Amino acid sequence: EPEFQQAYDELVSAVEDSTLFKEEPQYKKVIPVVSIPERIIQFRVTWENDKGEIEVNNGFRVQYNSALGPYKGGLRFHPTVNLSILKFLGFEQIFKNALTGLSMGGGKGGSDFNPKNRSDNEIRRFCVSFMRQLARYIGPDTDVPAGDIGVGGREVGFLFGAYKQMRNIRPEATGYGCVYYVEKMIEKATNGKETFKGKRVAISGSGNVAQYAALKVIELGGTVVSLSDSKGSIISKNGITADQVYAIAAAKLKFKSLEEIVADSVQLFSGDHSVEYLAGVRPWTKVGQVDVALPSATQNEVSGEEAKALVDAGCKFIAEGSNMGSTKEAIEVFEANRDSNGVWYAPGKAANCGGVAVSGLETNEEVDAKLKEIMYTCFENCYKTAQKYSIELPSLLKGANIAGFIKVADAMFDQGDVF
Amino acid sequence: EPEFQQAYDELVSAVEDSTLFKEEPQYKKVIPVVSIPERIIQFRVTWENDKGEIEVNNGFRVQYNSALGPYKGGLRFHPTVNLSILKFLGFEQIFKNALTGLSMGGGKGGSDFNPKNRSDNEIRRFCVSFMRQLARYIGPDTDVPAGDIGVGGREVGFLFGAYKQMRNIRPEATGYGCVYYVEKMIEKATNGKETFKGKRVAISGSGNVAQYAALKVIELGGTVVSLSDSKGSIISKNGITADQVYAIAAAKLKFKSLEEIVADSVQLFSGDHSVEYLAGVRPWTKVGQVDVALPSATQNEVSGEEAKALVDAGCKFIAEGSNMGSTKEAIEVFEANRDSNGVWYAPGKAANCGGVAVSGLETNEEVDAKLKEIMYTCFENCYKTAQKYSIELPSLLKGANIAGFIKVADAMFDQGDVF
Amino acid sequence: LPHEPEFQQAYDELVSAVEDSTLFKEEPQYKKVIPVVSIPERIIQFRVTWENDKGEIEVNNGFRVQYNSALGPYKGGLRFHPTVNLSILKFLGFEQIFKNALTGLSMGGGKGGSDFNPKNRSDNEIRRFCVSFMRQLARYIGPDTDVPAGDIGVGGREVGFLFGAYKQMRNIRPEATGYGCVYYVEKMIEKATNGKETFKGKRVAISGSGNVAQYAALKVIELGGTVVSLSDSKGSIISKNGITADQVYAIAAAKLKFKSLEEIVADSVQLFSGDHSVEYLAGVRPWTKVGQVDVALPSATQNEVSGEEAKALVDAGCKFIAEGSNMGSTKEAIEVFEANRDSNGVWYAPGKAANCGGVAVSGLEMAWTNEEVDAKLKEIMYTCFENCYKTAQKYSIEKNENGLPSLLKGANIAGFIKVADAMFDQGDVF
Amino acid sequence: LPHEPEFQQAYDELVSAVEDSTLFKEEPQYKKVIPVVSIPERIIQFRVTWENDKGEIEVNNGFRVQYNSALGPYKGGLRFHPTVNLSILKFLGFEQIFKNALTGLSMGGGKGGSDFNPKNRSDNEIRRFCVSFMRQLARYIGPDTDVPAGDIGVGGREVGFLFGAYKQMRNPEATGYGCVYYVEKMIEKATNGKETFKGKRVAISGSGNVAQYAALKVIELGGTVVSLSDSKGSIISKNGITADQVYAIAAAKLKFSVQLFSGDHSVEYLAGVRPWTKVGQVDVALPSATQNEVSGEEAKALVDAGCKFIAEGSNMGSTKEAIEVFEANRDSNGVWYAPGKAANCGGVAVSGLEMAQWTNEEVDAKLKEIMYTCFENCYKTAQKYSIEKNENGLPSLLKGANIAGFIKVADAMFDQGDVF
Repeated sequence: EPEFQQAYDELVSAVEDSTLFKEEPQYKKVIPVVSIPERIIQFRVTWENDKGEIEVNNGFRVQYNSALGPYKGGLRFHPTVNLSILKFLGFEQIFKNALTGLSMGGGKGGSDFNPKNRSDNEIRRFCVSFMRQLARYIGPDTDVPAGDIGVGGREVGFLFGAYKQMRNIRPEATGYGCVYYVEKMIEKATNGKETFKGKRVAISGSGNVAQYAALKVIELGGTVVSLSDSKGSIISKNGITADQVYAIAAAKLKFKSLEEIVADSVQLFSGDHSVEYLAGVRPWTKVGQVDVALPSATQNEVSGEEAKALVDAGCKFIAEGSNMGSTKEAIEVFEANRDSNGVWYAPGKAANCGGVAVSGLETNEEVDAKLKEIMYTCFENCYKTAQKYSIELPSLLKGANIAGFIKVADAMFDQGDVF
Repeated sequence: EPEFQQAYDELVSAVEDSTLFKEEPQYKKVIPVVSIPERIIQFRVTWENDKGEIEVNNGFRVQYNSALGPYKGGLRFHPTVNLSILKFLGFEQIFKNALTGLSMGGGKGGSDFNPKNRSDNEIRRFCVSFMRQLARYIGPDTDVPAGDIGVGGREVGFLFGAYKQMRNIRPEATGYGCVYYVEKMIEKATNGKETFKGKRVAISGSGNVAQYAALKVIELGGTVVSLSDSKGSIISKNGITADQVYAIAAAKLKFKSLEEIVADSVQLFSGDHSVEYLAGVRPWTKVGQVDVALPSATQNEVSGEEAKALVDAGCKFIAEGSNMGSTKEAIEVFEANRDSNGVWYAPGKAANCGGVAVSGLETNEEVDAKLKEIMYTCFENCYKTAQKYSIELPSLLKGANIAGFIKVADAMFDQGDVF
Repeated sequence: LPHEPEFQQAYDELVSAVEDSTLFKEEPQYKKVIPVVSIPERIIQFRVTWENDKGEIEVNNGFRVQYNSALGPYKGGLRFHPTVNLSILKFLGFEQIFKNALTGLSMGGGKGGSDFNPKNRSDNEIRRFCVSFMRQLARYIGPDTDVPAGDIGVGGREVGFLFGAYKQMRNIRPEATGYGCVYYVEKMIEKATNGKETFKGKRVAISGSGNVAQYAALKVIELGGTVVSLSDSKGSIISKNGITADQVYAIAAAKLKFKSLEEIVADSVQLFSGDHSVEYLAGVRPWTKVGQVDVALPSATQNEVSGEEAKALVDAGCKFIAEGSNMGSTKEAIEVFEANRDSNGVWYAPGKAANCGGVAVSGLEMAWTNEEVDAKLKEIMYTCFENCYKTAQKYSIEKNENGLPSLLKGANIAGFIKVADAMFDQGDVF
Repeated sequence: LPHEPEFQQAYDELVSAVEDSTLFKEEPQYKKVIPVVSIPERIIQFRVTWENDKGEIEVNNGFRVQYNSALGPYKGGLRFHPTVNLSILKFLGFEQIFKNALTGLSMGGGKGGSDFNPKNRSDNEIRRFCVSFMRQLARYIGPDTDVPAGDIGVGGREVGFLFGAYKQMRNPEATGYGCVYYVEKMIEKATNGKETFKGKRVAISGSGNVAQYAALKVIELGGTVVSLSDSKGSIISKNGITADQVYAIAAAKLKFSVQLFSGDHSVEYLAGVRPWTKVGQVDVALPSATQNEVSGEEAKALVDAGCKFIAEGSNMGSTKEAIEVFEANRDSNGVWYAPGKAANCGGVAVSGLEMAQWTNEEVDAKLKEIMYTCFENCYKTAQKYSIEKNENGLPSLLKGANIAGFIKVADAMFDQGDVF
């Protein structure tokens, strides 16, 4: 289970490389307990396609930790889904929810069911079968699933219908929250002198996180210099416009390559705001001078090589929109140059918690303001916690890890789950 | 999951290399359905040792297939236990129970909890915690666990106490049944002329299966020429006596090496019935002329090399006491020389089903007779089924595999679990 | 099919109202819903055995029709009345689906009760029956599953007994409906006359004398109309100056004792003979016996306006009709009213839109002062009227038919569309 | 009260049979039971939504009538047939109460099913409906609560699908043989042992399970099966129908043969006609097709044809006028009528003994014993409470069976405080 093991190693090494276990050695007891999920449920999901042929998939619910509240997490319908990936995701979710400051436990679930190029009837039949097999283990006071990759309004509606028969404002949250967190990062690191205004921001990925992160970077006066997808990156020098982002969203809903989308809308991507697409390359090295980096595509998408490239490019802020976007080497690079070059790295579990925070809160202005405040409180928590337990700018990695760990561990001790 | 995958490959290739899918192609639908377990439950088991320190283990219940009846299977408390091994064991258990002719589904569970060198209080605390975490998913009409490696009368008593507070004749079965199956094998292959009388029988392992298999070989007039354990084998030429077997049982209850047991009881193992111990070697090559081979230790303990050695040694009957004791190459060797050299191989899922059959039936004479008849019916089933679907002595491997598959698949079709 | 005439009438009304529009042309997927929604999700009959004060065993039937849960938990009353059977409760729950839909509240459709006759029953017998009935029903209700409320035969006392039994086992209303109906007709008049006219100075013919009719008449008075009639199972009463509030309260107090209108005009000679005298016509409905009349509010029972009486009302100058009772107008009456809509400006509104005030206030009960609740009911009925109007216009087959739009088709289609969208989202229809 | 004609016929038959007796005089407490037991303890209607092979949505009604549990858990079949509604299932469950009572087994009364039509449906469609129906019904059944079994439209395949759905969620000759055994004891009593089924002309209607195995048992005992029928026509023979013809008819009716039906064993098919008038002189009549398949005219025709024994294989096979005819000629011409609730209880009795679970011989012997005990019970009970009290004649088996079942159910209901 390499992805989970990488996340576990990041959190553990961030906690041990601190005064936490020296100041309170009781926290030493928590590591082997919390890291083992409270419950995992695999189940066969048998359904019927439109051809009347039998289809079989695996469904999972990883209820990892409930110390802070009921298990909370998404459902992912995607062929890449297995116990290992969902273990990694739920493990991250524990501390992500901890850092949102809400009473939300950690969990994650889903299925290797592939809804792409599937009729609405086939999706409905799978949803019915999956919810019939899963409803035994969820509820509002037990386990709250939400939508994720492959589970949208349609899937949620069908799932809800099955659940009901049996028992007889999200899209921008993550990206906006990430950008608000980096807003507070810049504000703190420069004593209020600098903001996102006039900051070159290199973003990877083209999904929900990256899209709305770029939109908020634009709104705050930054210049979005890059996006990417599974096949290549796109780079601009004037900054990507909001109209280009909306077009990319509409086209990615059709599952179209960035190559094909800049081909199909030449006028929007070729005028004053033209963009260059390089296939098979990550944007980090291909953007020159850049101030902020927001990897918002997948895990391990920033190598140590690319981290050094970003540092040499004048990058002073990096925050993960995606889950565990930076490799171990990239994080080592960023942290090594923290006190010397002022390059500040923030892990995903703190930056991208906006989505799950908004889900926990579930008008547009009220929700946006509460998410803003939640991300600001999360940043202050990471900062002060890193300062309080600093062995030697404070490390936001260690800050976030220790903060989430401490909240979860205090809960677990109070409830006698660790002793 | 290599062990499960090996078992799956054995069953699948045995079924495809037959007229089954040609005579009834509907059975083609079952393979991808049955092989995915109906439900798997992982759960943290938190308990307290005598030192007041917190211990954590993983507990599993693999409810693989319930088409023939409620899930039925053992609980194994041993550090080697994980989802993969229990998947392999429950997958085998499906068809093993199918071949017992009883209405028993397939399942297997347990924990990596190591009860060795553990106080009765620590075992009790773990049992309480494990049953509290597992009772949610078992019952007499849902899932019946029984005892296995690491779960004995004491563990069962503690588990039962926890279950009761919450809801407010086995040892010889497997070996005796295996030997009865080989009795019918010899009787059929020689038109009643030959029995176990005067047959040199090479047995591996020294646990429950091997012990009682050797005792029944003795009782029927055979000569037990070998036993083994994790460190070495022991070989005799006059045949191992019942007293030596009882001594080895008493000593293995103390977790003592065969080396150390033949050291500690020189008089019993050095007189007329002396035995030679060779460390780090399997007995198959070191016994000379041998008629019957009963691997009763672990999976993949007979290589193709050792299979050819057995065939060259005049071995005409091989039957697995252990689960999947023969490697793919060994089975290929045995089956290749079946029609030419008359060497007959029987897979574990048919030979060692005696234990689970007796558990399904749950005086000594009545139980022994019913187990005898169940194994005889199992042999007749394997034989006639192999004959009915022979592409070209009939193959008992293909016989047993196709018989179990057909019973399970007919159940699954009747219940609409496959279509 | 079993003989379910009232349910079938309601079903035919809704179906024909939906088909006679561009709805199935604009979105043909809605074609699938009719045969699905019309079959109740669940019906529970159960024997209710209880004991009278003489120690003798009494037996009744109890029913719960949980019809549709697409918009929310089943919501509806419990009716303890000897006329109650599966057929009537099917009709009522079917109406309840769309009635709740038009309140704009997240309330499913349901209705239940028993043929138990609480008339001439001691409090102890009522308590014993409530205990037995609730012990037999509680397995199938809950705050997140099915919310029963009070209706005919189920009042504060019955609700108290039922709740006590439920609690042991599982371990303002009266004016809402009539006031809401009259508010709906207020918006009808206001819209049909471009704000020039209200209920002020309107002759309004009401049938029935129960809670619905009583408070409808009271609200007609308050707004300046003249209530020219009331009625009951035995006869009608007609006045020329309008029935007074004191007369309505007297009829309410006496109807609590199950007194005929003849009996009550005999018992209170002084109150019913002065300037505000009234003539009692036995065995007759008031529609033909009130002369020229502007508004008609049948608020007694189903099928209480015949086609003859509908034409009589039209000839009497009736320009507004809205059902206080469930399905008060016969199919022939509705045909008459709708035929005179575009020509004579005769506007008919079905019960499922007009009488939803009670269940709307009950839904707000699930979620205050008398004034606040009255305002919220006022708002709900106004939104219900606007919805019927705008929806009828949106799906009018007669293109830009600049006359009056059909409120029948409006209400039916609005409730249907909300329910069907819910059922599609949840996979109850596909 | 709703229009429930079949239920009302069954209720009226039982009530009038009980009142025309000394029962309410000797023990007037039973007067209290009639209005209680006749009201079902519970009825559950539910929508059953499923999907046909074209992917289109189909909707049906499913019912479970748990009528009376005084003697034990609700027991009865599931019927999948378009004619199925609340009224028919009320009628069937009401009959089932006393039918189970007369088996002497601790079995309550219940019946369920759906208007689902399995006729032109693929196994996939039948599976989808069975899954949907069982998902909607399982909440209200159980081994200690309510045990459904097979009936019209519910066979091995449907039962397999239903059981599979239930397992995922909660994690043949009996009737006809029993009917023939009952008529065996009828003849044995009416002729003081001199006559049996040997050499009796026996006219059977229907061609389903009941009629088929009734004809086979008549053959085994030496009788001559002179007719069969179905919803579309009748078949008549004069030499007697052979067992092979019955097996052929069974195989073909499971699928919904000139040589077998043209030799010595030739048969005449009369379309659109019931066999009662078209068999000439006949001794025993076994209506085994559907309810109300013997009109008063056909009953009088049977009596004039010398029929002295009539027993219902189907549920309530005789119309009220036919029963009046049979009972009127009882004391004079020795015409003996036995209602279905006593004769056709063999199926549910064997189902209850399988609930208790045997070889074919053991089950056949216990079914024989149960039917013999049922006949003796009807006889003795009719005699004990006979208002007539004329040993110059035969006692009413109708009143016998009705009063016996009523008494057992009512005593159970009294003991448990369900009546007082």
